[PDB]
Amino acid sequence: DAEFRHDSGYEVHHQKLVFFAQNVGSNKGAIIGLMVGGV
Amino acid sequence: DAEFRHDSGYEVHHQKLVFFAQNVGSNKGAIIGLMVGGV
Amino acid sequence: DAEFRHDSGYEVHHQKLVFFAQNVGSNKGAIIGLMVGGV
Amino acid sequence: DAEFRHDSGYEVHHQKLVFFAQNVGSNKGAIIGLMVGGV
Amino acid sequence: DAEFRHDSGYEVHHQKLVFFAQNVGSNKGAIIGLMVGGV
Repeated sequence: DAEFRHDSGYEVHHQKLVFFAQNVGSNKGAIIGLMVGGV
Repeated sequence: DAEFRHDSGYEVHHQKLVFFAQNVGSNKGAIIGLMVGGV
Repeated sequence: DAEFRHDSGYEVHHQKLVFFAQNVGSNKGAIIGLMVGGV
Repeated sequence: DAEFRHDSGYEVHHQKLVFFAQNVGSNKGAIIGLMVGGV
Repeated sequence: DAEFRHDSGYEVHHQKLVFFAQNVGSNKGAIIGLMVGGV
């Protein structure tokens, strides 16, 4: 399996008035935001 | 399997007034936002 | 498996008025935001 | 498995008015933000 | 497994008005922010 074999693009411009934010370049796994119950 | 074998494009412009945000370039797995019940 | 075999791009521009933020380049695992219940 | 085999890019520009922030280059494991319940 | 085999990039520019911050280059393990309950 091959992915992004050459140049790519991604960006977010002029963000404001945020409460919860999560920025990740690469994530080889799991991402969790707001959790209440126990694991 | 081959994907994005050459140049690509992606972006978000002029974001404002957000509560919950999650930005990821590449995610080889799972993504979770708002969760209440336990895993 | 091969990924991002060449140049790439990612960025966030002009962020303001944030409460909770999490920025990661590479994450080979799990990411947690707001958690209340015990693990 | 091969990832980011060549140049890459990532950045955050002009951040202000933050309460909780977490910046990581590489994270081969887990990341926790706000936790209340015991582990 | 191979990652970041060549040049890379990451930075945060002009940060201000922060309460809790955590900056890490590489983290081969776990990261904790605000914790209340005992481990």
